[PDB]
Amino acid sequence: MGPVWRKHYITYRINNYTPDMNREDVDYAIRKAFQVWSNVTPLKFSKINTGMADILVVFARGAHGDDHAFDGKGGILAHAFGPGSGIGGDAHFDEDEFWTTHSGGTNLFLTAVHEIGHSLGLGHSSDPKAVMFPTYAYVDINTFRLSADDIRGIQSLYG
Ligand SMILES: NC(=O)[C@H](CCC(=O)O)NC(=O)[C@H](CCC(=O)O)NC(=O)[C@@H](CC(=O)O)Cc1cc(-c2ccc(-c3cccc(Cl)c3)cc2)no1
Ligand SMILES: [Ca+2]
Ligand SMILES: [Ca+2]
Ligand SMILES: [Ca+2]
Ligand SMILES: [Zn+2]
Ligand SMILES: [Zn+2]
Repeated sequence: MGPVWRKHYITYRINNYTPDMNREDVDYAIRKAFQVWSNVTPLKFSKINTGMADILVVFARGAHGDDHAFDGKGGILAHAFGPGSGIGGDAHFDEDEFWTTHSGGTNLFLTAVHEIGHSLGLGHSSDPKAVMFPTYAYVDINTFRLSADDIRGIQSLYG
């Protein structure tokens, strides 16, 4: 019962890139994270490089211009705004983390799946196997799956 996008075509734009990973791997992690949610909804996501994207993806540090300051390495990993204009939908990742493609540091793909869930209107889950559980855990991204609770939540908002 959060806000929802009132359309099924949603654009995203990567505002800037963490130096922790190469550009190609950031693009891949974000694209695959959107695909997790498009696989179970009517939503489609396209990446744009200019113009007026719905979901801006940002890496930033500490106090970074909104009311949700980051805390250095550890603790908060990222945060995201629910659907809406302007800053609505945007997903912010704490650059004081070490973002990775793998099990070390903080896995960008898994964090992005969680944050995009918020960007689409989801809240938190009580299921410890749900990607929308409040605290991060690494799972083999090659075999990652949304939990049945995640699919229930997002199918209740769209379709
Ligand atoms: N507290 C913790 O365990 C870690 C600490 C990291 C550290 O200090 O080293 N930090 C977090 O989990 C933070 C802060 C939590 C808090 O203090 O309340 N959590 C976040 O940053 C989330 C913020 C938000 O709600 O948007 C972001 C988040 C959650 C996840 C996540 C990823 C995978 C899973 C998961 C779990 C089980 C199975 C599967 Cl498939 C997936 C669950 C959650 N990724 O990013
Ligand atoms: Ca942090
Ligand atoms: Ca936005
Ligand atoms: Ca970093
Ligand atoms: Zn922010
Ligand atoms: Zn969350």
